[PDB]
Amino acid sequence: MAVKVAINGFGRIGRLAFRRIQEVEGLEVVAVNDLTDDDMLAHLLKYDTMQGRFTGEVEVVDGGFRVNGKEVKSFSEPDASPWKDIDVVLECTGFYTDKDKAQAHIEAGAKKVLISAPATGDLKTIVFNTNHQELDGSETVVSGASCTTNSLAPVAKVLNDDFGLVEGLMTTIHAYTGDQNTQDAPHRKGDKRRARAAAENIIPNSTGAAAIGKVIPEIDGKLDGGAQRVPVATGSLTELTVVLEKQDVTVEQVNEAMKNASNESFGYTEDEIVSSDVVGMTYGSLFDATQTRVMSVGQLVKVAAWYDNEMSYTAQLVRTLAYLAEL
Amino acid sequence: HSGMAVKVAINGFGRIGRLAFRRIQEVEGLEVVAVNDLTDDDMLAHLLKYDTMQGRFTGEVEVVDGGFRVNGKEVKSFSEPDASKLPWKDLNIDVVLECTGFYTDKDKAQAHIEAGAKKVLISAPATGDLKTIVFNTNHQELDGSETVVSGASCTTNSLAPVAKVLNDDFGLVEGLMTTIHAYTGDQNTQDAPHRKGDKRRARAAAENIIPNSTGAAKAIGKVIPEIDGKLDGGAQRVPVATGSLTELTVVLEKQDVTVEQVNEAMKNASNESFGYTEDEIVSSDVVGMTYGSLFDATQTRVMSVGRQLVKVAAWYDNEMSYTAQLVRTLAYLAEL
Amino acid sequence: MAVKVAINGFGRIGRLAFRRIQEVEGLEVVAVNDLTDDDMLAHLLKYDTMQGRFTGEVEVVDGGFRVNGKEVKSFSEPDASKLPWKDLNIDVVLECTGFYTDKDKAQAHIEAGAKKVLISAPATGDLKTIVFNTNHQELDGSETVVSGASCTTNSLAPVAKVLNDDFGLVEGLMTTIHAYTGDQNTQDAPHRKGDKRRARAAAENIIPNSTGAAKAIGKVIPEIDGKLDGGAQRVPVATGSLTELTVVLEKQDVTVEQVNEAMKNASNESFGYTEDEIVSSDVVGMTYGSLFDATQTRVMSVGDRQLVKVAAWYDNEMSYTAQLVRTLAYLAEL
Amino acid sequence: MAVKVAINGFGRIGRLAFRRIQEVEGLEVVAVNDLTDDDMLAHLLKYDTMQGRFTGEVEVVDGGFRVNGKEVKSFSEPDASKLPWKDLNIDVVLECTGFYTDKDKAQAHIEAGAKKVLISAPATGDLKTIVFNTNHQELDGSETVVSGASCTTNSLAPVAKVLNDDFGLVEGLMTTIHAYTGDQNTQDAPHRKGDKRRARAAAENIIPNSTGAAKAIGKVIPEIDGKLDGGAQRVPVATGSLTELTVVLEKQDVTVEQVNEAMKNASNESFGYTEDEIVSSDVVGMTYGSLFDATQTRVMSVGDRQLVKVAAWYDNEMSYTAQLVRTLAYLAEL
Repeated sequence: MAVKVAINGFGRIGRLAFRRIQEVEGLEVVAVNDLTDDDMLAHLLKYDTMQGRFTGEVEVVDGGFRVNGKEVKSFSEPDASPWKDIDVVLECTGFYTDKDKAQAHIEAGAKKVLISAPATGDLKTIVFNTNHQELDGSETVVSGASCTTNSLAPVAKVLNDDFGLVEGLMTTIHAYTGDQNTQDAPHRKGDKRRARAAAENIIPNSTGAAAIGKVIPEIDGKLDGGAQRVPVATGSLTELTVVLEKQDVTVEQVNEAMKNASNESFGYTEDEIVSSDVVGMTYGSLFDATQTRVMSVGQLVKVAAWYDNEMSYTAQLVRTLAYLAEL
Repeated sequence: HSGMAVKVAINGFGRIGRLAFRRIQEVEGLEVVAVNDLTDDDMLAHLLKYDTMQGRFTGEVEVVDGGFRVNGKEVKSFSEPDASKLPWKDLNIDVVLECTGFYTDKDKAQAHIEAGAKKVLISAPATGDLKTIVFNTNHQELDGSETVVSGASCTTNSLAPVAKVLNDDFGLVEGLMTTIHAYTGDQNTQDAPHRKGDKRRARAAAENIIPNSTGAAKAIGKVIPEIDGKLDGGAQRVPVATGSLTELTVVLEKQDVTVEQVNEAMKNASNESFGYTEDEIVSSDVVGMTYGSLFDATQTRVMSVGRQLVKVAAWYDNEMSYTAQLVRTLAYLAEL
Repeated sequence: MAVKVAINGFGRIGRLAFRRIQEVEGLEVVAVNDLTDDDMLAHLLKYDTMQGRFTGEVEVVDGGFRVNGKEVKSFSEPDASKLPWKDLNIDVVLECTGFYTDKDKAQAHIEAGAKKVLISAPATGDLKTIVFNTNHQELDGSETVVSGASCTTNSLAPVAKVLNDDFGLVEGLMTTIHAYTGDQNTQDAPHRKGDKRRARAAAENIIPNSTGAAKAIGKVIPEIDGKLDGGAQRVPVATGSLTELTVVLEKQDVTVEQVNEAMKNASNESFGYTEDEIVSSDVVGMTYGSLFDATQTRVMSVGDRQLVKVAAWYDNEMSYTAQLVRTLAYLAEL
Repeated sequence: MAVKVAINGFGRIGRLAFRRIQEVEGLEVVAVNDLTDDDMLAHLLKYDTMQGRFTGEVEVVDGGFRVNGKEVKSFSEPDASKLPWKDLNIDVVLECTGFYTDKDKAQAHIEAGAKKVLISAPATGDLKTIVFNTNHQELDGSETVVSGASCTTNSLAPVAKVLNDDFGLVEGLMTTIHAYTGDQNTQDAPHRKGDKRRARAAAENIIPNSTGAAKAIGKVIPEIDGKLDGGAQRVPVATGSLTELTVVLEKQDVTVEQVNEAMKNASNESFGYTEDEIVSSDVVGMTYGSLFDATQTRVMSVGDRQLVKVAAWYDNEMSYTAQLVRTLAYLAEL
């Protein structure tokens, strides 16, 4: 009733968007596509290890399930012919990370696709409250960027706008994700590092986030970095070390600039929080003023922002979805 | 060893498959000539070389044309979902170590035989009318004419030598088991759909106590016929990457027992498969051990009720303990 | 009567009882004792790894800290006999340090000027051990020291009671698979009680452990005294625990559903029921003292007998704490 | 030439130093001081969660303490200076309690009649700070109190030395992703040493934390004094850590392989080199003080000043311990 959504892939992101959508007025879910029975889908929506119990009546039917009395239709699998009989699709499989690949939901019936991942090809990449006003309403396929990109973009925008961003290096200390292995095991993408026991290791990994030029064109090329995946099930931290144009910067100046640009996607804190404190939060990024460092030898600037790589990213995606569907 | 050798093929190069491979390198004599799994050589070689719980493989692993070389010996590798296309006939495989978890059935494992392997040893409990073997409890029920054989489970290997002693020395009336078990690779990293419809095993493995069914106690009569139907129980999966505990609480015929008699009777049954300790150890102290079961004398108590009951507990490395037992049974079984 | 509560030892139970007492009209925490500064106390009340952010204003004022405008006095006095409890008109101390778990020893608080002590753990001596909604009406209000029992005892008692009342309990064996606690060690190190197993890295081991919950169940349910035994394994989850109980019942041909139904039918503010296949993290933050899991019910033959296994989840933190504050309020009301 | 050692504080570092010393010819332990009984000490030397079983006979036979037949004396004396050092046959006391991390404070061991103290931690006052194979040749044998630096400093120093010697170091930022340690708490709970972040459940959080390693690097490598800064994130692995370093260098046109090759060319027993894509648990038990990981080198170039990123692994237990025992042996040749 206002904005109708199909979710393809009822994984961590798919389920959290479902929950998120239940708290956002004007947005509904009408269909869910995944390869598993309804009972399993209902069960995994109801119970969440990190995010807690879904408050709300879930009960299973044949062609889907009921949530608070609203039926949701359930389907199965990828490409070839499943929506002929939606306002926007949330692509969540992690297997349409490409433009012509995600050109399949279009053929299938739905107006717009919001891809819950970075994607290749000729599409806009959107971080909400950094560059959503770039959306004009004619797009068929849109990337919602990554979790790390949504943590980094508002921070990078301020640094550039206020002090001039010359260059920067990032490290993200990142919760382990579902595409990592439980035990040491062959990995599908040939990543020898993600093949390892997720909850027992510090695992170095690549990330595309630092592709920031797709969200903030004016700093394209200026950033790089990577990830270290560690044994927390959700909640992550992005450290950013930069050279700035404006050479006489102080800790409080950077902190004040961050505070001044806060909004519902970009929070600010001066408390001495740890990763589990950000679990379930709805800012896409939470700037941590306690971690700001300026390094002078006659400057390098370091900053850190927290994000729940689940709910932070999800909240941002549902915001982009809503803005995409008021189109 | 060449044409000489007892040729082992490993199907499924997971935790059990790689550990079996390591054991076989150690033991020597028999040769892993082929490995099948659906991934490239570089991944296989890397995962053999580095191991989160079990430590660095000592010895040279290098990626060559047909597969990989371990300490100069070429191992052939294949990427094949259907095991009946496997070139077992061409390589004259003697035993396929079936470790994929997808062929845990007498009939199903026959695919390997069609492909040309003489014998299959399944690294898990299996249905139907096959022999289920715990080394040093019942490996001698084998005669060398079997084509498909089960190596039982990790839990069953921890339990059987304990149960045997209780029955032989005191008479087992009835008993309850709980195994607090390390999480396994078929469990999910994050909350997601499980491959076999299991809602519990569907949950984040490293963040939950997860109730789980095990056949170990009910199917103990496959290994120890004289106590068929006398045990039951289940499992809880918990956030340790390996290392497991079996608790067993039993009623004995002798109603005049002591902690000392029980511990003494366990002690005097020790072998390579059944260890004994008197130290208050924890799960991480059994990582990498090659006993199939380690009896922990510090946990024995004699309780009364209304009725004398006896509680005992045995540690196992559900990985290396099981694997050591499997390779013992494999060595015994290439034959006749 | 807004009854005045002092909390001694502002650890996991301490802080959680504080959060619960916010939702109880006519209980107000006026003092907190722990050996640390105000800033640390206020921070740890605000942020909680497993239980989530405290909603409401916490601010460090000069003499202690303010929660939603109400001042809470703080002290860091290691010797409980020295606390200014007379001076502050304390009715009841929630004794949560783990160092006064004895009737005579908890008397120190009475010495200090407090009227009653409720100990957040099993205790020895001449006092009552109370599991709310199983035996709290043993309290007549003349008690000066009371034990709130254990987390495990609270999970087990309503289950045991139903088995006994409806089927007759002959004997029973319990295992609790238990979250690791604060008195456990981060790394291998010496342990206060001399426990060589609690000495070990808590988040890296299955750790066998003694519990009195099954043996001392006769303190809470006299009619089954001596009928249960069992132990615990501490495992690497930060909170959320399970109690398995296997028993012999004085009733023939009992089905899984018949046991399940009798549990459901006894359900109240302390005893919940579920028919979903949940896991430990699903009970984090729940306020039932025990949650019966109908999906883990089995009826097995072991040799000419039927053994019935049941399982009950508890959040060894919030479940216990909810039970404790119920008992605290009941005691206050009398 | 058979160096005799007293270990004060039989914690992680103390026990590992004990073990390490059993593999090093010419060095032996004669006394251990900690506040706990022999049985607990023997038990914790025998079994180790991360480092594995101690091979070798440990017995509390006869209410004493024996390792492979050699008796080790144990004391339970919290008053360092009340220790029997002026009796007893010592060459060096290893101070591992974390409570004497100051030149004057560590003098208690000397007043007790001791001769030399080696502190297993950073320390204040007028003493030399030593990272073996970076600045040990600064030791002349006349020092009474010496600091063995930190785990992080030992991982960082050989990396920083090569960057400076070969490329010129202008400035640099460090982050160490660090295993949690035993002074961290198991459950959110007040920390005595009131760190609001180390107060939090160690195995369930990413915990930001200060380290002196970058700022105090000038104590080990004087020519780069003031050129480095950074901090730590404590994460849920029980041991094994990583140090990332991002630097501006003097030699502007540097490449990944050049930095890598320079690192390789400086390797020795304290400083290792790897080109495999390993993870933390692969360094558990290793005896290099620092292991350079060539797979993680990054050069960032936009036509300003180049940023170079490098990472070195360390087992914050055994790496540090191996370095400490090398410094112990060396101090004891001079």
